[PDB]
Formats: sequence, structure tokens, C-alpha cells
Amino acid sequence: PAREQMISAYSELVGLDPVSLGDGVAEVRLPMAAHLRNRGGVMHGGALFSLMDVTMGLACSSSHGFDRQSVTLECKINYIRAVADGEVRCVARVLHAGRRSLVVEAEVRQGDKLVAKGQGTFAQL
Amino acid sequence: MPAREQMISAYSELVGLDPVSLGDGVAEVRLPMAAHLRNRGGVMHGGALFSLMDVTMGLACSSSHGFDRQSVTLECKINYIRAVADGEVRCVARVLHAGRRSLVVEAEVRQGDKLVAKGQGTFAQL
Repeated sequence: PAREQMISAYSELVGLDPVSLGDGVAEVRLPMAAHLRNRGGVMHGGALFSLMDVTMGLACSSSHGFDRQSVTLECKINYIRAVADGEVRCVARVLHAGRRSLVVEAEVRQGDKLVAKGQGTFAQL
Repeated sequence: MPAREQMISAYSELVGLDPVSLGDGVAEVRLPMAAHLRNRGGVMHGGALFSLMDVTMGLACSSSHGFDRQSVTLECKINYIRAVADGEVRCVARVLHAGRRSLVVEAEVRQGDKLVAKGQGTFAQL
């Protein structure tokens, strides 16, 4: 697909930066910015989740094809480390691609450090 | 591995869970199919698969903090990928983070090259 079929208005707002995708894997970068700060001055959990959801969505698209659609049914995330500056990278991998649903996992890292880990389910449209 | 008696409970025995190995923040447990594990569809019940996962995750935590310390499950989330009708399954759990107060752990259940279930949970360090 073109860059266009992989971004949305919200992904652009948060500052998500897709890096690569293919065979049920995707990687997306997110630089820290002032508007991502929570009350403690670190990257907001919502921003981290947003990053993960988008990366998972792109991984799914790479599995079933961009000529087909899937949507998030549910997702679960754990927050492991705070992010105060710099950038993070999220990598998502499709673990199962069924006729009706896909299971996807993802991790967010800063350098080698684990920042967040998640797992979710997508509905195949 | 410590003695088997140190790694099992009445409930793990009931289900038929069988510790296989322990590493540094990693554990493997096996579960053979049996009549009393069947759900209404005649396959391994989701509860039995979850029980396997929870036990394996606990053992992975113990291999991280030591069996001289304790942790308990705060929460867990599991996805069921496909049904198991016979034979046995293996669960491997891996500690992803060991903090002073909590641990995050992931686990997968397989039968060979078949992914059966996948999950992620949080333990409280006691």
C-alpha cells in the first residue's frame, strides 16, 4: 500500500511513524513530544497503547492483505518502564490469522529496554 | 529443579499438570489430555488450558525470585487459538520483567508446531 492507506488522522496526531511491514509483522516508531506527556511528565499510557494498536493493525493488514479490512476487537497491555525522552519502537507480530479473527502480540522498546507488552484480537471483515 | 513437591499444589495435581523444566525466569509444564479435561465439544477445556498457563507462569516467577520467595497472580489474559482433542500440550512461560513489586510474564501453549493458546499476566512480588 501507499503510506496513505496505513496512516490515519489520529496516528498523525500522536506522531506515529511507520517503519516497515510484511508477512504478519510491522514496526512503528514514536518520538517523544511535549503533547505526549502525562501528569508525571513521561510518555502517556494512552500514547503507548495508541502506538501498539496501530502497529498491531498494520501487522494484521500485512497478513490478510491491504485489500481486506480488520478492526480491533480487544487488546490488553502491560506498562513496564517510563519513557521521559527520545523515541520508542513498537514491533507487532500476528500469532494466528483465522477466517474470522486474528491474534496479535506486540512489544514497545526504547533501545534494548522493554517499555510495554501487549496482546490483542482483531476481527476479520 | 527443586523437588516436585515444591512445585505442585492439590489443584495442579487434580488437573494433571506436570512440571518439566525451569530456567532463569522461564518454566515449562506439560498437560496430557484426559477424560475429565473435556468440555461440551469434547476438547481440552479453556479452564484447563488457563490453569496450565497460570501454574507455568507462577513457576517462571519462582525461578526468577527464587523458591524462598513468593509471588501471586494479580491478573492474566489468555487467547485461545485452536482446540486440543488428544495427546499432550506444553506451556512455556517467560518472565518479561521482574520489578521489586511486580512481575510481568508471558506464556504460550503448544502441541508441537501447533499454537494452542497465548497469554500475558502480572504477578505481585511478595
